[PDB]
Amino acid sequence: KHTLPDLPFDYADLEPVISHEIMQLHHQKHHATYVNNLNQIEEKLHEAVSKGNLKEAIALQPALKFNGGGHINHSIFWTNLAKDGGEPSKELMDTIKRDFGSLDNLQKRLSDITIAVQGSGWGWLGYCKKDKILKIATCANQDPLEGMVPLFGIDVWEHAYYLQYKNVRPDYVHAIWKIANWKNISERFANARQ
Amino acid sequence: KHTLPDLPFDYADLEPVISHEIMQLHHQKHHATYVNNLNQIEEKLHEAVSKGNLKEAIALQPALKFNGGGHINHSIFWTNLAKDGGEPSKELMDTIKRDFGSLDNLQKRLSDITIAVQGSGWGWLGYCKKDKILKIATCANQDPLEGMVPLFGIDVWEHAYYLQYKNVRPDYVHAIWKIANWKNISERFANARQ
Amino acid sequence: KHTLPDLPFDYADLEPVISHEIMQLHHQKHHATYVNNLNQIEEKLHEAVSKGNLKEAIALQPALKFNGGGHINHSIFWTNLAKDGGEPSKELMDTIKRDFGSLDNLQKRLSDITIAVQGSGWGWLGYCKKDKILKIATCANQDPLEGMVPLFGIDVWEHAYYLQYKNVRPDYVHAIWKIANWKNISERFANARQ
Amino acid sequence: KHTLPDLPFDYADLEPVISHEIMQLHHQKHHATYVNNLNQIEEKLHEAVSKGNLKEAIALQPALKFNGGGHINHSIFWTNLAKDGGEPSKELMDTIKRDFGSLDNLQKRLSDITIAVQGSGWGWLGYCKKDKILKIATCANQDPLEGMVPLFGIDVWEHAYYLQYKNVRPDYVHAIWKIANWKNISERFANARQ
Ligand SMILES: [Mn+2]
Ligand SMILES: [Mn+2]
Ligand SMILES: [Mn+2]
Ligand SMILES: [Mn+2]
Repeated sequence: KHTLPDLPFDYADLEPVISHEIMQLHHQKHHATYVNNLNQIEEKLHEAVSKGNLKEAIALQPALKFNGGGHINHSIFWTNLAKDGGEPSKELMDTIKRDFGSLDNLQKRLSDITIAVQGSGWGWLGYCKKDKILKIATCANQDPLEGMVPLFGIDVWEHAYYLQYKNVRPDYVHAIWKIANWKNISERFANARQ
Repeated sequence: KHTLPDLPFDYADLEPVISHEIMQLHHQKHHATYVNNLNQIEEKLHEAVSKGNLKEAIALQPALKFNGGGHINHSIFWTNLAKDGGEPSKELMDTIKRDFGSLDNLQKRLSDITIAVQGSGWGWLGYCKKDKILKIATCANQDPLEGMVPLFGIDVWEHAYYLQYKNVRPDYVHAIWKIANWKNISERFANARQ
Repeated sequence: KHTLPDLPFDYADLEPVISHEIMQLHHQKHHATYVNNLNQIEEKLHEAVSKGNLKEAIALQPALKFNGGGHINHSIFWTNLAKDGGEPSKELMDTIKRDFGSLDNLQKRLSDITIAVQGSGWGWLGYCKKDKILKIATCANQDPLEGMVPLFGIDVWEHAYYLQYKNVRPDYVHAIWKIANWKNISERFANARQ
Repeated sequence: KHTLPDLPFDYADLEPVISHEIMQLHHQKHHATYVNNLNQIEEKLHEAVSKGNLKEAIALQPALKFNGGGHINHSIFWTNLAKDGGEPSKELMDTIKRDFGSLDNLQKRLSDITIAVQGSGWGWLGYCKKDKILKIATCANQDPLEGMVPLFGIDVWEHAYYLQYKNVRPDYVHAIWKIANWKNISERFANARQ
């Protein structure tokens, strides 16, 4: 069955960018809930598809996307954050420069579209293997990033920031770059590019 | 495995309301395609679920809804049409009166929302089991009617009428009532109330 | 220009169901922001429609719905809450009983669909003037309730509850009934029914 | 006020790729209807905005997008078709090579996503001004291409092909390249790069 992954750091390790209380809730409550609900849904969807219970299989779809996406998104997110993440790899910086001009332009552009999400969602830097270029995108709710390989995600559900930042989502999006785990992001870029 | 159901009548049996050229293409090409694609998609979905490949399983959802819905919707539609439909059962008629005032009012209201569908989709009379009332709704593309039991569907994809009616969708929607299979609709209503 | 309405009570008056800090942020920051953005958008949409700038008018639509809906929804919401709201009017209780069986069934049913909103949104009790019945519905993000007259709304964006309830949205939805302004709700029902 | 533009050719001028019966219905009935409904909807929207009736203005958005998009899309489409299109300009061809490898690759990729549209909609070649690259996309129903400049559109509403091609959408999508107006597409590209 799907399981809640341990964080690769302690709950207070991202302070003062993301508080201990947020990390604890986000991991132990929000991500846990997705995982718990997903396992129930997965089991039902396996049942319905095996039996060709079509109307049921279709009805279960929103819940599998939401909870399964929730598990996917948060699992990537935890690996994408670090107290000391490093800097992009030489290859990744080179590609950032090619596709966005500079790391600064990428940060502004991804920060901007992420800030602009209406309601709950995620911003993503990804790598598109067909056109062989970095792209940025947003996703609603827990919809997983599709059509490109995820490299770095920014969660902008209110629960990702509210206890600390309250309504000031832009400050959280801007500050998250301070704890971007460029080691992990650079590894994901290398793997997407093999 | 899913199969294309035989029509319960011959291809020319609904003339002059729906042409035999339409019925043939609609069943032998359009429905058949949904069935053929459904079987493939269901196989791929069962594999993704068996492998625990969550992203892959989520990515197949639109195709399962579209082709699976296509199969559901058209399967119902063929049973909902007849040269000699009869009239609503007494219990269905009394319920049509309780919930819409008259059959006339129901036909007008459902015809109007069906005609108003933007793009491809369907109009439905359904029965809501929680509130024990008849309701009308539309669905986009091949999305199946959910949240109530389907009783009578009107397909307003352009392939359902264009060869005969061209752009004049309203003439098709108004005419289809003449071949509504009230025997089947009444049986579906009875089943929905069990 | 659209303006932020004053609350009909002081910021701490809904304690212990909704905290002073939440009321203050929700009103002075979140609702204010919708209003400020709406006025900018409204002015641009007036410009584009007057000039027949069609592609621009269409592009502005999501922002008008989001901010304009935000203004609509929160304006109703503040009037819907009270330290001592009273009980439903005789007419409204009678209708609740007819359409839902009891006030308890209505509360459970609306609470349930509201709890189930994926991401950000609202739950609503409304009155449908065509079929002359109470209904319940949900809306995504700030989409306004359409097709029926709003009577009572429950905001389930995370900002509506998080500082106090954290992840436990169900407790907030259940507790909000304690501060439902049945005087206001009963007035809205009478007005919808004239 | 919006008006139905004259076609830049006679109704039979695209045979055998698109029939004169199609061209006539498509322009005189389908496009004309979008134009007629657009003018009415725009008038209603201007009234709602003038009156400050926010709910009413928001409620008219789907109709403005659908009819307004309908007008935009078909207006472009007529200019995008010709018996004697010519060939891409040298700058457009060099850019097609830079962004897709070859014209062959572009035609295949756009044809495939266009064929894959579920229900009614459109395939587009566009130019993205931020990243100064060509891109391909699809749009649902009459949603206009947004976020990039439209260069070449393929209508895959069933009314665009059904009378000639019936269910065989792929034959229509593959054939339309033979009447793509590269003079117009090249002019649109040049304008997009200004
Ligand atoms: Mn989260
Ligand atoms: Mn059909
Ligand atoms: Mn709110
Ligand atoms: Mn068209």
